[PDB]
Parts: sequence; C-alpha cells; structure tokens
Amino acid sequence: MQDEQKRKEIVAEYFRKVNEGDVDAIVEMFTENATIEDPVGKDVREGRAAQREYFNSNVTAEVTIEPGHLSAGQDGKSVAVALAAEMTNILDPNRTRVKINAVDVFTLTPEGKIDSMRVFWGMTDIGVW
Amino acid sequence: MQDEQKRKEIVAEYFRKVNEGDVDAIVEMFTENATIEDPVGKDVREGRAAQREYFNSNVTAEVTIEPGHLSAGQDGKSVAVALAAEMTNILDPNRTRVKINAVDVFTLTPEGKIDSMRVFWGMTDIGVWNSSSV
Repeated sequence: MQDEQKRKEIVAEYFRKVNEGDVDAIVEMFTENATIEDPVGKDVREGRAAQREYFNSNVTAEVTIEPGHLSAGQDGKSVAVALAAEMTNILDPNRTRVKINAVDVFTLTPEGKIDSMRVFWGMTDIGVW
Repeated sequence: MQDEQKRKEIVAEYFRKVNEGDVDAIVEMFTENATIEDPVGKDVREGRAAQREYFNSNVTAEVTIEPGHLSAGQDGKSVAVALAAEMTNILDPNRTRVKINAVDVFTLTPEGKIDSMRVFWGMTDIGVWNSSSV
C-alpha cells in the first residue's frame, strides 16, 4: 500500500502468519514473482516455487518471530524492521532452539502485496540460550 | 570490512561519533562519493559536500542516536540496525524532543569505509517525548 499505516499492517500480518505456520496464507501475501534474499548476499529466491520452499523450510524449522518497531520508508512501498527469530535446525537431533537477530526490509505493491523481502543476518547474529 | 565483527564495530563507532557531534570525524568515515539517502524515498545525497550539509544539520538538531542490535548482511559489506533518534522539537524546543524510530542500512568498503546509508523512517515513525522535568 502507499499509505504507511496500511503498508505496516500488511507486514504485521505477514509475521502473524509466519507464526501461525500456514504456508498457503503466507505465500498468497507475496506477488507471484516476488524475490526473497535471505540472507542478504546469498542466492535470490524468485517466484512461487522458491517462496514455497522457503516458507516450508521456515515452518518446518518451527520459526517464531518477535518483530520490533515497523519503520516505513517514504517511497510509497518500503517497511524495514528488526526482529528476533527463533528456530530449530531439523537436522539437529537435540532440536536446539536458536535465536537470530535480523533486519527485514520489504517492499509492497500499491494493492498491498509483498514484492521483495531482504533479510539481513550474519553468522555473528546467532545465539543459543 | 568483510569480517562481520569488524564491519559491525565500525558502525558502532559511527553512532558514537554521531553522538559526540564531531562532524570532521564522522564525514571521514565515509568514502568520497558515498550516498546518504534519508529518508529512503526522498533521496539521495551524494558527495563529500552534502555529507557536511547532513552531519552539520544533525548536530544543529541536537541529534542523539540509540542503536539496537547491529545485524550483518552476508554480502561482505552490509550492516543493518534499528535505532531511536531523538532531536530538537521546533514546535516546542524547550519542553519536548522529537523521537524517530528508524532503520539504518550501511554498506561498507573492504577498507572499512561507509559507501552508502539508507535510513528508513516515515511520518508514522515520529513521536513527541517529554524533555525536561523543569
């Protein structure tokens, strides 16, 4: 959306749906050709198949997100927000929960669909206990 | 810097120097043709010059920054951080401060210098806060 408030509300709803773990509902928030860059500097994920794989991987990892303040850009489409993500590695037989402190930047269409997400987190943004 | 900890330590210094009000020292942390886009979307300063227009008006605005956690990109150069910036309230200079909740994204050089900064904040990211207990 181009209205800041409404734009933020769509991102808030995205995090609610990540938390709910409902892949189909999450994927439908994105445009069909939306790109996801997670982490920033690795391979860009592009289109529906890649989104699906990425969100299945997140729900499988039992991700929970606690978002910080949602900041709007003044470009009619961006939202940027620091978050704490917690998740489990499904290959770890101890299923140990890890925290990642990340920053997400979204851009949205004027109809309110997400068309890019970039996720900043590095090796040194990961914590345990 | 390509090493995440080093890259972060540099941005940590940037905020320290901003809070110190030392325009000389701040401007220097940038490269010659660094772009500062603040706010994102009403772009886009470029150049050693406009970085002094920039840093001088921050000092004039009595800006203080409280950064949160510094996250790194895995692109060998980005740092991204949510912060709270407080400054003078011109509508009520003496009684209140304006607070903006923003996200900064920096990209840095392999030497340690800032090439770009995009500061995300909107009209809905501004609060007014009590400033004195007179």
